[PDB]
Amino acid sequence: APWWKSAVFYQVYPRSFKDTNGDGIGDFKGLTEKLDYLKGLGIDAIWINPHYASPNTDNGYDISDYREVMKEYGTMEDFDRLMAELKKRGMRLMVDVVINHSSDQHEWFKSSRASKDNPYRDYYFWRDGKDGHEPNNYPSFFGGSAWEKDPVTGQYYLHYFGRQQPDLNWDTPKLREELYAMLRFWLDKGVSGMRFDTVATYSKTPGFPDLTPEQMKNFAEAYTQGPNLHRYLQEMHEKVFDHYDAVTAGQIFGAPLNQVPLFIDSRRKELDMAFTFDLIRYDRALDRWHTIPRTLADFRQTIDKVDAIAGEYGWNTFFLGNHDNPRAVSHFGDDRPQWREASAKALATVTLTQRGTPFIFQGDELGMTNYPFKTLQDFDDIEVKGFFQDYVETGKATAEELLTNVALTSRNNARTPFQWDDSANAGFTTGKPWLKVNPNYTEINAAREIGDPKSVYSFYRNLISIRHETPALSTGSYRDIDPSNADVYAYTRSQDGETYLVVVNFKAEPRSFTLPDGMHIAETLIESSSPAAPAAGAASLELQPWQSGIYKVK
Ligand SMILES: [Ca+2]
Repeated sequence: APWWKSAVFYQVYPRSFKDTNGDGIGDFKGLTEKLDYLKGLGIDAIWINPHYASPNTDNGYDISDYREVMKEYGTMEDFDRLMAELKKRGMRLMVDVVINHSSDQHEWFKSSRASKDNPYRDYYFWRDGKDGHEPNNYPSFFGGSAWEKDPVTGQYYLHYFGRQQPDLNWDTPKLREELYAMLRFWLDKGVSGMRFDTVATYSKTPGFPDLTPEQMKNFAEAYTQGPNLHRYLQEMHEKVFDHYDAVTAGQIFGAPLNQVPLFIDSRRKELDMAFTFDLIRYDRALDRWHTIPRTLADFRQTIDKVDAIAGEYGWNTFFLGNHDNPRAVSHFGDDRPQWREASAKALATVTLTQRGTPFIFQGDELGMTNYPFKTLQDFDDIEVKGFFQDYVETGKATAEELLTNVALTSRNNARTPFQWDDSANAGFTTGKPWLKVNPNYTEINAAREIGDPKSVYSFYRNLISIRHETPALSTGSYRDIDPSNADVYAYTRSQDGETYLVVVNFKAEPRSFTLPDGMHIAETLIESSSPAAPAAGAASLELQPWQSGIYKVK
């Protein structure tokens, strides 16, 4: 097993992690000076969100130069220092790779758009409109049509995401070669990993025919069905990742779960592991903003299916939070004062005992919660603006209805400044933060929790150590004890004759758990919200509200 199967990752959204110069935006020197903190927590590797030159219409995901560092984060020297300081700590760096699209301010697009006949025309998708409208009926994730007309040439360009995020043309060999050289630029600097943003949408459908009514309903899935997708991913592995020791992780958004093995089966020489969307969006509607009621049964059944697509040769990541989703404890736990800490601990136990490489999203180790928006403009984000364009301006929904749902689902919930201490703006900045800090920072902050052995932080820290010292908890088999149970999440992890039992009550009421026949408790490794460990030999557990536990069984 390669190092990454037993690693615990931490995701840093540098823009909201640590500001060191008072401009209100997190930067590299902030991250670097917090490495001791991350090492102390027990982190093996960090994935950072995009760190490249960008106009920031999508906070890093609209890249205007792949070979320069974003001005807000620092200089190339700062990046070099970050890597050096990670390596001194024995820690690895995974960077975000955004090559489905570039900023419209990238010099390639500026050149491409300039005329119909120039050497950069085919680095993007340019097409005549049809019948006085767009080339076809493709919608954008960020509002309106995915085609944007350019008065310079009178043709439309393709953008699945923002209008200022034109899609790169993977059908053009010279463009593919540019991407590979660019990736070598960073890999030559020693980065240890790459995460590929929307890796499944690289291939476009020949001829751009209209989406059928059915496909229009789930266009996200349709955009992942490009017929040259795996050809391209395989070429990239051959031309790039074969020549380095870096680990690769694809964000496979939109793709049906049964296709995931095509990305991660090691024999296929594409990616090493998968970020899948099934679990994190298990309670999201197809419109991507409405919530849908779900139970623990739905939660655990999704995990089981996702675990199954890995098989002997594939590998999954596991995460309950990221920069594109609401806060873990609010989303999956219960963020009310009486249950925030208890449920946050419970989800920690889950995260660090799943099969796959766990990714901890910044702030979740403190039990940070969703933000208490009012209306606009606490919601300033290109995605929400698109929801407004598609659903409110069109009369399909009111602003209150949109805001009611996006209060619960907006990715802005996960982008509020990390809560370091109880000083002004939670010690995140000495100025005014680009996004308001959650007022609960006075209670939920790192300085308070690091000194408290009962804290969510301390629990995550203890779990990370337990996972590090217990091979079965990383690479062991996974078996769900009862996929139909909507109250208590219970499963085993097993390897080399050693079996561990994980038991997590998802209700705020007492519950019981009968171990499967033949199985008894041998040792209790850890528990949360439990006044006392079970007796050695127990065939049953009595669970306090939101109790979690890890036990070795006999
Ligand atoms: Ca700054």
